[PDB]
Amino acid sequence: VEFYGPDRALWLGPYSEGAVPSYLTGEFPGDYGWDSAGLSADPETFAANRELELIHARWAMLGTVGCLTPEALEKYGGVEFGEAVWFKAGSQIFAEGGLDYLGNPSLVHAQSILAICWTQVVLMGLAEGYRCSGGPLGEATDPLYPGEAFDPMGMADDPETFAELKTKEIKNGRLAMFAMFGFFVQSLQTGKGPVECWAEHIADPVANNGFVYATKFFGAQIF
Amino acid sequence: VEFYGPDRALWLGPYSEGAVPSYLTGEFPGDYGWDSAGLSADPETFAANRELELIHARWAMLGTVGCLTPEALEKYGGVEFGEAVWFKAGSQIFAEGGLDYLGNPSLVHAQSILAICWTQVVLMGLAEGYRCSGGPLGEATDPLYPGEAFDPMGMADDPETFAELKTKEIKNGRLAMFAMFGFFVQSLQTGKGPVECWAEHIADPVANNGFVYATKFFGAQIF
Amino acid sequence: VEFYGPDRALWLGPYSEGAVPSYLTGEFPGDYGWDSAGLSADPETFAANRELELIHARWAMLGTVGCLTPEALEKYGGVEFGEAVWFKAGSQIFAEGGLDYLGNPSLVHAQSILAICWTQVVLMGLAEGYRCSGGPLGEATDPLYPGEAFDPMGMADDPETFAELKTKEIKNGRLAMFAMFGFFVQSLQTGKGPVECWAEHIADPVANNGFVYATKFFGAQIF
Ligand code: CHL
Ligand code: CHL
Ligand code: CHL
Ligand SMILES: CC(=C/C=C/C(C)=C/C=C/C=C(C)/C=C/C=C(\C)C=C=C1C(C)(C)C[C@H](O)C[C@@]1(C)O)/C=C/[C@@]12O[C@]1(C)C[C@@H](O)CC2(C)C
Ligand SMILES: CC1=C[C@H](O)CC(C)(C)[C@H]1/C=C/C(C)=C/C=C/C(C)=C/C=C/C=C(C)/C=C/C=C(\CO)C(=O)CC1=C(C)C[C@@H](O)CC1(C)C
Ligand SMILES: CC1=C[C@H](O)CC(C)(C)[C@H]1/C=C/C(C)=C/C=C/C(C)=C/C=C/C=C(C)/C=C/C=C(\CO)C(=O)CC1=C(C)C[C@@H](O)CC1(C)C
Ligand SMILES: CC1=C[C@H](O)CC(C)(C)[C@H]1/C=C/C(C)=C/C=C/C(C)=C/C=C/C=C(C)/C=C/C=C(\CO)C(=O)CC1=C(C)C[C@@H](O)CC1(C)C
Ligand SMILES: CC1=C[C@H](O)CC(C)(C)[C@H]1/C=C/C(C)=C/C=C/C(C)=C/C=C/C=C(C)/C=C/C=C(\CO)C(=O)CC1=C(C)C[C@@H](O)CC1(C)C
Ligand SMILES: CC1=C[C@H](O)CC(C)(C)[C@H]1/C=C/C(C)=C/C=C/C(C)=C/C=C/C=C(C)/C=C/C=C(\CO)C(=O)CC1=C(C)C[C@@H](O)CC1(C)C
Ligand SMILES: CC1=C[C@H](O)CC(C)(C)[C@H]1/C=C/C(C)=C/C=C/C(C)=C/C=C/C=C(C)/C=C/C=C(\CO)C(=O)CC1=C(C)C[C@@H](O)CC1(C)C
Repeated sequence: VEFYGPDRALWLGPYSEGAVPSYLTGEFPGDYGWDSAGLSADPETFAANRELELIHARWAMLGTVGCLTPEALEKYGGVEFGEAVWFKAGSQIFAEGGLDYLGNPSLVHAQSILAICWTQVVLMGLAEGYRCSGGPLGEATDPLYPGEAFDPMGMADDPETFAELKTKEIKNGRLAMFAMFGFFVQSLQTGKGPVECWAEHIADPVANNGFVYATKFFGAQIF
Repeated sequence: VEFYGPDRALWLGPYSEGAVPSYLTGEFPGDYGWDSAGLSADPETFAANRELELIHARWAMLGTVGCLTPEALEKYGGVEFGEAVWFKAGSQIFAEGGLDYLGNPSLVHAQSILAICWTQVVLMGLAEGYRCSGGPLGEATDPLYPGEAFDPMGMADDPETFAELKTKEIKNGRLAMFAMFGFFVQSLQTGKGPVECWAEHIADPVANNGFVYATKFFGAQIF
Repeated sequence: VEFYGPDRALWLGPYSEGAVPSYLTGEFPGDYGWDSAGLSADPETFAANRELELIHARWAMLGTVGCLTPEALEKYGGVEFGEAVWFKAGSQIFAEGGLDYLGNPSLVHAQSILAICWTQVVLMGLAEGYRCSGGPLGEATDPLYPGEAFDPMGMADDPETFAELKTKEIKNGRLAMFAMFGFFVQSLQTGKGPVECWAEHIADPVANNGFVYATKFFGAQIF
């Protein structure tokens, strides 16, 4: 009634009349009528874009927590990681002693980047092949909402709550994608992790805003 | 007869027979039949691309004058700006004494970048909402040519002259967009403003061409 | 039977059922059913994309040989080029003595970058105009397979062998495009030519892999 149908919520709010393409009829989750570039005029291209958006969104929602958790644990929990900041976490594998999980030498204790890379290649290749075509966990009936084995708690057994939860999922996913783009740009510009940036903004908001580093083009002092 | 219809002017000149997509029938302004990438084969995507092109073009036409005027005034008019070149003009707000207009400390005299940014956010948000949906100045009857309040002098009251003026507008806009891409690349490469670059090419054209800085990839001396 | 039709080869192999768009019916060469982004849903956009892919592929097939040949000749043949590595070959024109072909001062012996650039502009403009619309060498009956003057040996006179050779061409071209992207990224990251990189990987594969330079973002040590 508010996120589906003709009377739904739109991206420009009260100024959305005429900013909504005719092919965005509020049928799919997250339909705020924002296709100003006309990249989803074709229904098949629209479906491909929806799948890409939802997959990017779920990956970004995992990534926000994965980038905040080690740095937050180091700053406020006392855990001594090798590199808590997310953009330096990969370089842990080259450090002496390897990549210890939670800073504990008896956990994971990875030492070879090649083994990690190729194990991930194999596992993720199988996983994405199953995503596209089905596998051990079931058949890919829906490209985005397979359910069954991926809804063990049965939170989507009811169609209206299913639609509401799809709206919530796509909205939190778009927020997390926005936050991950923010993480990328903040790492490029400030050179410090998101937790450090947040702790600095709340300390002196006026003097520690984003325009302090505005003279750099994504970290490059060109001028 | 020359910029509309089947006998119009095409992008490859005499070698255009067979390089013109069938959906570019010379109906809309600036139709030189250049869609080699097939990005406007969908009519709705074509309309979205036309709107994007015209808005980008009008912004670039404003930008050409906006980037040339302060630097030209400083170089040949004697006006003492804080930062005349366009790519350093933003940094004036961080300088001591703020951002004075025309170098006069009694004009504008901006001192806070947050105030500028958020005032612009509010004003431009309202302005673009009006562009999409209409507002105080009228109704968005046409996404690109609203007329009425935006044609006060009535220069588009004649359909033939209206089409000719639309062709002139789109051509000057494409030229301005090309020039602004040039401004961006020249700022990245040479590191000096467009007026300085122009004054240098006209001094020693052979020795001060664009290949002097060809060893830098958009300013970065990678190799 | 294996690269055309319904029983052809697919991009995800055994996990391709449901990963193939309905509009990729295995009619055109190189149809592995990989359009996950839905950029070729429109048939006209599909044709434009096929033309772009084949042209990029032929250019990359030329480019791989053109980038490997001078460096390989310098390393294993003894030819003394001014700059054997492909990403520095352009800067030979600025060196003292100009650009000598094969290092011989009696071959080409180019001295002006402007003459090279503008001669190439004229010649390539005429050549691409002919490609689009036909010219001295024939008429552009097909955008990608004109034949006639461009098949002098008559290797495409049999439709079955013609289809097989089209598949071979598109596959070798896609491999060459992949390799040219590899050349770009390796030049950005390592800073040395592809032949040097290959000679280093085969010397100490474990210690001279691609993760040694993983801390740099396309050559920039941002962190
Ligand atoms: C009534 C006014 C209203 C306005 C003006 C907007 C406007 C917007 N909404 Mg929106 N909304 C509004 C009401 C509402 N919205 C929403 C729900 C949503 C959603 C869910 C989303 C939006 C999004 C957007 C944005 C999409 C367009 C865009 O990206 O422009 C921005 C383009 C610009 C050019 C602005 C730049 C201005 C700024 C000063 C730039 C400064 C640049 C740097 C200083 C220098 C540049 C650096 C260079 C060198 C690289 C836009 C800001 C989307 C979004 O947030 O995407 C980002 C989005 O997902 N809205 C609701 C609830 C129903 C509203 C209720 O009233
Ligand atoms: C008869 C020959 C004729 C030819 C060959 C062209 C060709 C062109 N016209 Mg055109 N026109 C011609 C006659 C006419 N035109 C027009 C009206 C127009 C218009 C309005 C427009 C064109 C545009 C174009 C360009 C579009 C394609 C392109 O972008 O290629 C360029 C692609 C290349 C790969 C060329 C690069 C060659 C160069 C040597 C590159 C060197 C690279 C660097 C040195 C190194 C690379 C750096 C790396 C590291 C990043 C192209 C140059 C469009 C344009 O200007 O866009 C740019 C455009 O808007 N034409 C008219 C009037 C009716 C003609 C009349 O006869
Ligand atoms: C059975 C398993 C099987 C799997 C899983 C694949 C999977 C793939 N095939 Mg494929 N194939 C498979 C069987 C077969 N293929 C083919 C014939 C082909 C062809 C002709 C082609 C493919 C291509 C592809 C790739 C296209 C999707 C992609 O780009 O993902 C990759 C996306 C990722 C996100 C993977 C990244 C993982 C990696 C660990 C990333 C590491 C990141 C860095 C370390 C850090 C990031 C840097 C940052 C900072 C920028 C993909 C790897 C295409 C290709 O090669 O494109 C590249 C292609 O042209 N296949 C045949 C013959 C019929 C098969 C037979 O069984
Ligand atoms: C990528 C590439 C492109 C070459 C393009 C050429 C040659 C274009 C010619 C382009 C040629 C062009 C346009 C010719 C045009 C000729 C004309 C119009 C002839 C004619 C006439 C007229 C005048 C009487 C007029 C009448 O009305 C019609 C006609 C027909 O009678 C080359 C790559 C390499 O050369 C390097 C750089 C280095 C090497 O080591 C390796 C290789 C690979 C060889
Ligand atoms: C709508 C619309 C309409 C118009 O008409 C046209 C239009 C404007 C174009 C269009 C709009 C479209 C828009 C806005 C596009 C925006 C896209 C964005 C921002 C996408 C963002 C994606 C971000 C992702 C996936 C992040 C993943 C992170 C990971 C991986 O999971 C890790 O963190 C993994 C990780 C972790 C967890 C710990 C670290 O230490 C190490 C690493 C590996 C980094
Ligand atoms: C209306 C409404 C009603 C509902 O009831 C609820 C609701 C929906 C919530 C609500 C809606 C809310 C709406 C629409 C509000 C819109 C907000 C907007 C547009 C604000 C945007 C602000 C823009 C900013 C600060 C950009 C600053 C750039 C910096 C600083 O860091 C750079 O340095 C730039 C820079 C430079 C110079 C160098 C580059 O290399 C890197 C970068 C970072 C890009
Ligand atoms: C046709 C076609 C067919 C094929 O099939 C596929 C295809 C090839 C893709 C396709 C072709 C498409 C092509 C060629 C694309 C080209 C796009 C280009 C160059 C767009 C350029 C746009 C540039 C703009 C808006 C400039 C704005 C500047 C401003 C803002 O107004 C200021 O200056 C503002 C300003 C001023 C005034 C003072 C300064 O101090 C500070 C700042 C803030 C910078
Ligand atoms: C026919 C006709 C008839 C009508 O009656 C009237 C008409 C329509 C007018 C007329 C039509 C006219 C036509 C078609 C002409 C076409 C003109 C063309 C294609 C000219 C192109 C010239 C290309 C140039 C100079 C590029 C140089 C690159 C540099 C130098 O600066 C870099 O350093 C490269 C570089 C490097 C190496 C590092 C990167 O990081 C940055 C960059 C800058 C990219
Ligand atoms: C399929 C698909 C489905 C999804 O749904 C969406 C999707 C994922 C997007 C989509 C996938 C598409 C993909 C993977 C895109 C990839 C594109 C790539 C890698 C294109 C690469 C092209 C590279 C080229 C032309 C190289 C030419 C080199 C030259 C010039 O000939 C020289 O070397 C010239 C040269 C030589 C020879 C000597 C040197 O000294 C000097 C220079 C001038 C450099
Ligand atoms: C199944 C099958 C059956 C048929 O019968 C035959 C068949 C078809 C052949 C066969 C099919 C084969 C298949 C599917 C295999 C698939 C293989 C894959 C996915 C390989 C992936 C490996 C990924 C790698 C190494 C990435 C490493 C990144 C580096 C290292 O250099 C960076 O430093 C990353 C980096 C960083 C950190 C900074 C950036 O600035 C620059 C870069 C380089 C991006």
